[PDB]
Amino acid sequence: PLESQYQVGPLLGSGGFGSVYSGIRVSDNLPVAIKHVEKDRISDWGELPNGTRVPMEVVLLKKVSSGFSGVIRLLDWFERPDSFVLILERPEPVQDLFDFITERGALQEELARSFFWQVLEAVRHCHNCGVLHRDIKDENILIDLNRGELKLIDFGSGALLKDTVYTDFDGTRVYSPPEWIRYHRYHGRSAAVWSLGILLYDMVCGDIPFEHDEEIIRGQVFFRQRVSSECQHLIRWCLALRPSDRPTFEEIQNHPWMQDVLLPQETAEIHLHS
Ligand SMILES: Cn1c(=O)c(O)c(O)c2ccccc21
Repeated sequence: PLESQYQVGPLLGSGGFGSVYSGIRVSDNLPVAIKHVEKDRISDWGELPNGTRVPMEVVLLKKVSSGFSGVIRLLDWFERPDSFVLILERPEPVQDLFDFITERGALQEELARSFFWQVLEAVRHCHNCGVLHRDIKDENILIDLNRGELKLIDFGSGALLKDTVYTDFDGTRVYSPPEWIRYHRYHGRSAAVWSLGILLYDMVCGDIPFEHDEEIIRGQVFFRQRVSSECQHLIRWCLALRPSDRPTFEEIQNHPWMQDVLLPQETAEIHLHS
């Protein structure tokens, strides 16, 4: 155990999520991501069924880890004197949705539909497992470019799902809902749907709709790209000012714009050139 089990490669990125490196499990040459998180920079702590003091990120990841490939799986984790090291799966080749949109711009609706549908399935899986991500955005979505499969990452701002009000938040502000901005209160599912509305707009317009607090509170959506009326309708519904006016996940997935989704492999062959 320690660092005999893994060969460390290049740094893939760093930020509020820690420092993540490309790695390879020496036992079976499996591709992995090695994420280092400093103890001093961890705000939310939790406890495992076992009964050990670990970052909430570890608790949440264990709760959502299974055969379903829509969420990044935690393979192992280690504790060091001043940090925790998380071993995560790593698709190859891969590119996060932020970099993909930077390079290609606004996505064709068929592509956005496949991606958005897959994000919805991943978020539903998290909720079904009692986990709320709280930071859904393009930077936290990985694209497996050969299989056309999307994967949700970075649960470091997440929490256990509950039906009572949340009065804390440390996700991305520009994806946070008007009720958080004005009252510092939100409920899990409706806040998630709001961030999904921001994400959908982002996919079809190539940029997020709001930058300032005042724009979030006003909730007026202007489309800068040609976007179908059905897509605009869904976006505006997800971005309803009153949380109760937002659609449930079932309503989103039964929306006319969401019908006849491509399968991930069809998506890669047509749009990622597999
Ligand atoms: C699992 N994972 C992360 O948690 C992360 O924050 C990354 O930046 C990342 C990048 C590439 C591949 C996997 C990755």
